[PDB]
Amino acid sequence: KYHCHNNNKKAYDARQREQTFAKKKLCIASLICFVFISAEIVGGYILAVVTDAAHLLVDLSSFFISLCSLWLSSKSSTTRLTFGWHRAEILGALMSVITIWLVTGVLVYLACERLIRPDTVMLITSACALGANLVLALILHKPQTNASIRAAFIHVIGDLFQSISVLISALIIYFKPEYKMADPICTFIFSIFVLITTVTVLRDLLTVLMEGTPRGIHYSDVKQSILAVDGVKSVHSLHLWALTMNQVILSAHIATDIVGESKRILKDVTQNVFARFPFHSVTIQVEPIEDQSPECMFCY
Amino acid sequence: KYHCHNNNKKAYDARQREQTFAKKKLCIASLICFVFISAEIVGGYILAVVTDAAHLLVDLSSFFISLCSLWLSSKSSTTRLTFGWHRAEILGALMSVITIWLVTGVLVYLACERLIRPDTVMLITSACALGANLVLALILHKPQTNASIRAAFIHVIGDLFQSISVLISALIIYFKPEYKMADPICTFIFSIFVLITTVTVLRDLLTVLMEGTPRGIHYSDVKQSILAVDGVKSVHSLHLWALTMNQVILSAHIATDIVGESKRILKDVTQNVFARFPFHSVTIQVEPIEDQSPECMFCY
Ligand SMILES: [Zn+2]
Ligand SMILES: [Zn+2]
Ligand SMILES: [Zn+2]
Ligand SMILES: [Zn+2]
Repeated sequence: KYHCHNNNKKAYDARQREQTFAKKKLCIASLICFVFISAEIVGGYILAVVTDAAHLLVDLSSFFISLCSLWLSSKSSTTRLTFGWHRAEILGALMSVITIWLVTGVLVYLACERLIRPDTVMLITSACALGANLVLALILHKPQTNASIRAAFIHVIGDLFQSISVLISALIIYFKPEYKMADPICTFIFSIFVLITTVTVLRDLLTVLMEGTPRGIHYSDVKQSILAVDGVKSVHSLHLWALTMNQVILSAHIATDIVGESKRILKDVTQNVFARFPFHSVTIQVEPIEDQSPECMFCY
Repeated sequence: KYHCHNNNKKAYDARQREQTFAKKKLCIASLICFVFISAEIVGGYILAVVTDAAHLLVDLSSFFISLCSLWLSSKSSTTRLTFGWHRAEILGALMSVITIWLVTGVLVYLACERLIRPDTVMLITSACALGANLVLALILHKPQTNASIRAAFIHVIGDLFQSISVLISALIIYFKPEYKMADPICTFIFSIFVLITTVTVLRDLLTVLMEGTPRGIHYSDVKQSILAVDGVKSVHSLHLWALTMNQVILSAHIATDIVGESKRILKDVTQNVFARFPFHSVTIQVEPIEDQSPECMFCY
């Protein structure tokens, strides 16, 4: 009694732990961020206007989309969306990365306008921003890393460079009142670095959305595993795609010389395929060797 | 010699015509839009009209992403991205819809600021904007509509309402100099309508990106078609998802009572499945009746 669902539990329990573990850190980070929100209010009474609220507001806002997607991803499979809502944490994480591009562009425009209209508080604001951001970096931070932690961490550590830039600009100005042109150019030399560290995340997250082969698995390795069976002769129209970052699905065709005894081949191939990676699901068809064609364009 | 690729040509030639036909209209629209761009330059020599023509700038830009995606979608399938770049026109169209939300939000901010700082050229600018936009509506505008024409059309016809709002505001002010508060509120009553007509596009385009069942096909109808075969007994873990708007893929399990004679079942089921809809591809496994289990967390 070899049911085809026997090996699917390996990728079921591993996923369950990841979403519970991920929900633990964001809730801790959200509360820690909320504590530092009240610090600005306390300082407002005792100067009063500080721009740290804008940076901290989007950070807390970016920590509610990910919790919402993780809360939403637990829904049951339906007639529509047959695979389930398990891809909702890719779209949820993509919106977080988009915020970094939009936020940076706004600050570039404000820094650019300093040229046409040139003009202790700077030091204290930079210290608070560089303190809160650095703390959350450590709090946030074999199977590949979660698609949501890999986005929230980039958001927190991406904006740490902006706090570095203002500290350098304020320190130079406070010691040298002249050469005020360094402040507008200080942001430009550091605004690019935020746009560079978010490139390896966009590429690793965009190929999933167009059902490309995910990192950690190889097309050539999987093809060799199937061919180890004696019965199989050739594989065509192989298909690998990742439903999420650490869940993969397989689909293929298999050609065998013997028209009969096809029941035995399915048990051996499915067992051999699962002995290399925990697959979310696998669907393997069997075609007799007579039905193969030499020069089909779809076959290649 | 019933090759499994025989019926895949039905959904191959139909797709080929759609991308060639779609590339014909955008090129015509881009040139027509370019002609009206030169009208702004001609009027510049002979008055606060560049701002009116700023709307036409993003429209031409929005018509280059779609042509780029259609140019890019023709690339060959590779080891990575096994299915191909055929989903690049969903991501390309999604970015066009996002532009509508960002552009509208900017115009709301400028219209909102009129309250704090109240303050023939309006008529001529509105006439030109309402003329060019209306012409492109007709130029742009059974298988479902293309995912790129359904986005470019919404962009052109979405911003026609903004040109309507300025015409109403200018006409009322020109006749009644007083009651200047109608101009700031004129945009608000018409900025919402742009955000409403773009909702049925976002939903119909987002469920494709999370591999949901596309419009035009039904889960219950497909399940009944398979069961018409005498051999098949039960189907579990059915899976439908749309690679693009008018291309669908099928994957299922089939349980049969007779352990032998499985070669005949595959030919009948595949022929019967293709006689309801032109599928991009189909992969059907066969499982013996013994391997079925009374209950599972995956079968249901
Ligand atoms: Zn099964
Ligand atoms: Zn073929
Ligand atoms: Zn085949
Ligand atoms: Zn089962």
